[PDB]
Amino acid sequence: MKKVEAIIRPFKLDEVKIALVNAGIVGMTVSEVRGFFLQKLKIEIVVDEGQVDMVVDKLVSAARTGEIGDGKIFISPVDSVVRIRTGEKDTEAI
Amino acid sequence: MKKVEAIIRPFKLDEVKIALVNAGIVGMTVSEVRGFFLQKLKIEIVVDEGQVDMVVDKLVSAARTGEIGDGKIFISPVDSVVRIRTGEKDTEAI
Amino acid sequence: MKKVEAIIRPFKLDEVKIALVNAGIVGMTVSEVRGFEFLQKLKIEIVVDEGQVDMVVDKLVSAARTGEIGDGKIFISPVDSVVRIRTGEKDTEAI
Ligand SMILES: [Ca+2]
Ligand SMILES: [Ca+2]
Repeated sequence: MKKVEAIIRPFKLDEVKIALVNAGIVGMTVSEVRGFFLQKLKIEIVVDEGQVDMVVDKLVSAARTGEIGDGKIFISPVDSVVRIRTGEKDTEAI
Repeated sequence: MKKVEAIIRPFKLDEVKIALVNAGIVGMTVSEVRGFFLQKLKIEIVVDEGQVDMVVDKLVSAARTGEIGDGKIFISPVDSVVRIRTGEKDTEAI
Repeated sequence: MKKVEAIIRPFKLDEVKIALVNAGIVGMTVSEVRGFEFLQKLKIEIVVDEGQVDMVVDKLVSAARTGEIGDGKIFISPVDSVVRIRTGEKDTEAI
């Protein structure tokens, strides 16, 4: 599992959401941030190793405009994910 | 050392806070996020490996309602925690 | 490549921004958070190279500290890669 954090332009949320849905990603977290100011949107998703490259490419395509200030995507390790409702703990290790 | 971040229903803040305090956890960071939507709160804490299971369990018990949309908890590696007031840096191998 | 997350007193933003600028740090994301009772804080996120971490943390602490309880925390974690959205360039850093 990897955490994918995309800092995008606010108006790119919808096409990014569509790109994620069509990519099989269920669930994402969004928050407002200031990118140094310019208002930006932080999107957080945690996906399996196999779909990381695919998601990033979909995210880049959807969030891209071509001009300066398009943002960045950060990829970081996540050991486990726990579903609160059931207490189900999923751990992925190399 | 692990970063434990929980995305919970906003009305679960107080009970999660209580659970965390009773569990010996001192200090948490709370941010407002939108979970795709519904308003959610992101709770961040950092703890030693030997506390993770216990902390996650208290977190699940406190944040759950049994209804779909209870949220999730992500466990990830943290290299260091620095206390700004004292400048003390606490580092652990990942 | 490390993620540096600093939770600081809101009024320390400008000092921290200045510290990071003359430290060669370009780009940071800032958000409002509550540090627990509740106290308004600012979350500053930056991703720097391994060789910059120690220096950046030192500058951050010097900038954000007051000496009073509640000055905040800085969490340092691993980042596998950084992808520039515009060009699609994936940057990885290792040793
Ligand atoms: Ca749009
Ligand atoms: Ca409650």
